[PDB]
Amino acid sequence: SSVPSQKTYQGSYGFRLGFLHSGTAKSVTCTYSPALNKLFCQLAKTCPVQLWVDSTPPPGTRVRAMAIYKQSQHMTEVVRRCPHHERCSDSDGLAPPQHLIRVEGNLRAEYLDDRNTFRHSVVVPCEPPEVGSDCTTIHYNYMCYSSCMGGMNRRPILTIITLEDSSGNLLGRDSFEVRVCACPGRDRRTEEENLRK
Ligand SMILES: *c1nc(N)c(C#N)nc1C#N
Ligand SMILES: *c1nc(N)c(C#N)nc1C#N
Ligand SMILES: [Zn+2]
Repeated sequence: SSVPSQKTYQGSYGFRLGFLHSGTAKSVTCTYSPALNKLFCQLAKTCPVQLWVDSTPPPGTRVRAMAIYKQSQHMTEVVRRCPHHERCSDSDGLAPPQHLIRVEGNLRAEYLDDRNTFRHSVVVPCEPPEVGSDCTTIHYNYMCYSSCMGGMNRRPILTIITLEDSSGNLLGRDSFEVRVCACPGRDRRTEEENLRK
């Protein structure tokens, strides 16, 4: 299965991701670590990702999200939900049950099973910032734990976000590592202290 590029590429529109500050409390459902470039989140909980461009992209620009495995041994294997989570009765009517990454609160979200690579992705219309903001925000959900055997199985994943034209040509790309886990605040503090070692 063809390996998608993970190379950062701001492109003509200066495309880049951002995250707002969230903290490492016990109650946190979703927290981003700059030092790790890693997002820590709970299963099926809102993950706000901020989109930035230097200049407005043409109408019909889209934003696609795709997971891949981080380690090179596994980057050819397709990231999918585990055999147990794909049988849950949890489809919002848009997301197919095998897809790890969902978009929350956007009826124009489209889900793709690539016919040649078999990789999953979810894609939405790029939209201008809502009233009184300077970022466009997309809300993602991750539908499998990182520990789920027969799925990610403790293998780290990257989420790749690509800005695309209406034909799906690349306009820009950014990415971040993801851990879906029960206590994200605790796990973020854990991994951050290790990197200081
Ligand atoms: C998914 N969906 C349901 N309803 C249950 C239960 N009980 N477990 C999973 C999983 N994994
Ligand atoms: C996507 N689409 C539009 N129209 C705008 C604006 N303004 N920003 C993005 C992004 N990111
Ligand atoms: Zn699972």
